[PDB]
Parts: sequence; C-alpha cells; structure tokens
Amino acid sequence: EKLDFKITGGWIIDGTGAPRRRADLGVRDGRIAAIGELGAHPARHAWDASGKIVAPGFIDVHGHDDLMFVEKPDLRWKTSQGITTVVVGNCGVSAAPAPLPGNTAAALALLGETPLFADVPAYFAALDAQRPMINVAALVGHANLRLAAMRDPQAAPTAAEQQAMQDMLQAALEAGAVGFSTGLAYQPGAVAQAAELEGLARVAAERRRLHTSHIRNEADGVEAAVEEVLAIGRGTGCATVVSHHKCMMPQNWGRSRATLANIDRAREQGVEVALDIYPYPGSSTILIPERAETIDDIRITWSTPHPECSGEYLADIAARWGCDKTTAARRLAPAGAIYFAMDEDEVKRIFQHPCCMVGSDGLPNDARPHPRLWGSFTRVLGRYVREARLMTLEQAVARMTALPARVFGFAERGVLQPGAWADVVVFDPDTVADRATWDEPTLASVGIAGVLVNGAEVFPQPPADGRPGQVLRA
Ligand SMILES: CP(=O)(O)N[C@H](CCC(=O)O)C(=O)O
Ligand SMILES: [Zn+2]
Ligand SMILES: [Zn+2]
Repeated sequence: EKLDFKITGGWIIDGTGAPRRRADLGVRDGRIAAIGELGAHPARHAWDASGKIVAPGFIDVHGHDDLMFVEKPDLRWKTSQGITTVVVGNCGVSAAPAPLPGNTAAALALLGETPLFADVPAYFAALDAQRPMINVAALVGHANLRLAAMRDPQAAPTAAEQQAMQDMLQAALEAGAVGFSTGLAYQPGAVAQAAELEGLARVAAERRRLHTSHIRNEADGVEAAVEEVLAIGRGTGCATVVSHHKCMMPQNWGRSRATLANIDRAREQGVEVALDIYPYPGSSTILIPERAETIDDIRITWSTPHPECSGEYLADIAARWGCDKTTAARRLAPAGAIYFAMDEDEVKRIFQHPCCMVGSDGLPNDARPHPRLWGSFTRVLGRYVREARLMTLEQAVARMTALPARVFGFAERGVLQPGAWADVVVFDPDTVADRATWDEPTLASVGIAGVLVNGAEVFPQPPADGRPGQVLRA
C-alpha cells in the first residue's frame, strides 16, 4: 500500500540511544509503517532529509500551556522547536478542576484568563472538540484540588476535605490524567503537610501515576525540599519527578551534588524518580516582592497595573518612581518576572544526570516571556550538545523522547520504530539552534526542517483546518 508520508536520505536517531544510522522513514495512517530503504516506495508526501537527522518529536514534560489550546491554538512556540507532545498542569496549577468561586492563587494567572474547566473530563472533551496542534498529556494541580475542596484553602484540611481532594484526584486519573503536580513554594500548596501530600501520592501510586513537584524551596532549603518529596515517594512508592531542578542564590550553587545524590539513593531503592530542567540560569514566575532586595536584575515579564513595564528591570522602575524596589514590586502586582539566580555550569551538570528530561517551562501568556518559551529544546541541541559536548546527540534526543515516554507512560511514542505514532522532527545537527534572547524572547529557532504530529505536518506549514494532536489519556 502507498505510504502517506516518507522522509528519505537522512540519518535516524530513534531515541533508544543507539548510534545514528542512514535510513528512510515511512508513515501510514498516523503511524510509522516502516524504516529502511524507501527511495522507490510511492508516497502521498515526501521530505528530503539529506544532511539532516530524523528523530522522534520532542516531548516537553514541563508545559504551562493548559489554556493555550483554546486561547492561542497555533502553539508555534512548540512546533518551531521540534516539540510534538506537551505535559501540562505543572507546579500545582492546571486547567481543571475549577476552584471554588472566590478561591484564587497568583500562580494560576500564569495559565491565562480563560475560565478554568469543571473537571478533567470537561477539559479533555474541549480538547477532543477542538484538537490541539500537538499531543497533550495533563496533570492535575494540587493547588486546584485545594481550591476546589476547601472553603478556606489556607487552613489544614479536615478528614473530609482530604478525602475530597483524593476523590477528585482519583476521578482525574480515571479520566486520563497522568498524575498530579504540587507547587510547594506557592500558596495554597505550601500549607500542606506530609499527611496531605502522602494521601494524594497513595492514590496516584495505586494507579501507577505520577507526582511531579515544584519543591518547597529551591534556595537555602533546597536539600530538605528534595528530601521531602523523595520521602513521599519512598513511603508510598509513587513515581516522582522533581520539576525544573535548580539551586538558586550564590550561597546554594553546587548543592545539586547533594540533591542528585539523594535522588540516586531513592532510585537505587526502587522508587521511580526523574527530573527536568530548562537550559537557562534564570527562572521565571510571579513577581515576589520579598526578592526585591536579594536578587539583582529582576526583569518584569508582565504587569496588570503597569503593562508599560514589561521588559524593564525592577531597579530601573523603582529609581524612576523614586521608591525602593520592594515598594515598586508591590505597586506592579499582580505581575511576573525573571530571576537570574542560578549557576549555568550547575544547570548543565543537572542536565547530565541520567534521569533528567527537558522541560521548557514556557509561560505563553507573558507579555515579555523568558526565552525558554521558544528556545529550550533547540538550545539543548545547539548549545548543550553541539557547542558544549555535554553528551552526544543520540543521548540528548533520548532525554527528549524515550525517557519522557518512559517516565510518563506514553505507549507508542518517544521512539522511531514500526507501529509507534508518527511524531517526527527533522533537523540539521550542525545548524539547529535557539534564537530567542532575553531582549527578543519570541524569535524562532533555526535548523528545524519539519515536524510531524501523528503523521501530519504541523511545521513549517500548519494544517489548514483540523489539527493532528491527540489527548494522551493515561
Ligand atoms: C511557573 P514555575 O514554577 O515553573 N517557574 C519557576 C520559578 C522558580 C523560582 O524563581 O522560584 C522556574 O522558572 O523555574
Ligand atoms: Zn514551578
Ligand atoms: Zn512550572
């Protein structure tokens, strides 16, 4: 039978870590039909990958694009960097379930202004009706759970409220969620104690689902914070992921030696533990006034009362207004910012850990976003692999494909093998690179030649109508 698509003349890096090999790839009915010599095989569509690498589409394990499938459906910031699948609902905040009327959280604003969904089934129904550009897997946020179950989300939960959150989690998992996420460094999640988190972890563990976590503190208390979530995994057996692992502030640079060692002790004991990073020494989230006097070069990404301040340094704003930086930050609220507080050499060492995946952590709603939104994966390929030689291209591709699929349980994805879904990316290994900078954070990558999602082209030319992305129901 005629192939729907064929990619010939290139070198395949299938995600297994095996050395690249010269071979063609054929696609039929959304899946990889064959791999080998297809030069003379008839195909409806054909791509010449001569001089390029043909690999599995990249899986962004740390997305916050929950509401973008309806707000900004193009998802060009993903496809332009080779991403074919994204895991949303991270750091305790997700599209569903909806908070109780009146209950809110600063971190939720980062997802966008679209009213949140009632529950996971409602969210997935919306995605089924308006198919996403790329595949979407979803985690349920602990913040959402607390905001949906507690009339006072700043209190300790009653036995009934704890059970309510567990029941909501169970429902979400039955609906297809891949697990739940926590944002322990943010309200209301920070209020949670071990019993509350372990209770939710037991529900996920029972169904072989995940607990991805933005730990309690990533600065002075980073080691204890890692220990806290590892203790949960150890005691419940729940597969765990340490989100955007890092060490903030000069006095904490180098502590990854200790945190990674603890992570190793945990996985040696049988607990499934992984982590992810974005390739930059600056973080980005809501503007936190308490940081105004401890971190220099805080750059505003957005501000509701002062939208003219996006892209400006807090110090320059405060100087102009004639007030101290803390006062200026309070006047900018609600707002978001970028914090340059990590050691890039350490970021690289963390990425080298065998269980580290790539998570862009892009904030698509930001007026002047952190460039990781558009350049994370290509920065890894161009700067971490080609420029720094932190690992081979074959190893890096595995971290972006097969590893994520294994950690999140995505059957028939993350690898180029017959029968698997045809999520494919074709790129030039010598030119692939990010172009997004701190000043111009939305510049598209170079070196990405084409991207297929379930066998359909999404890059460089997006589909005219219905998009190829699928909801990855666990
Ligand atoms: C929305 P988020 O929780 O994924 N952003 C974190 C903030 C880390 C920090 O500065 O506390 C980051 O950029 O790593
Ligand atoms: Zn986070
Ligand atoms: Zn996040």
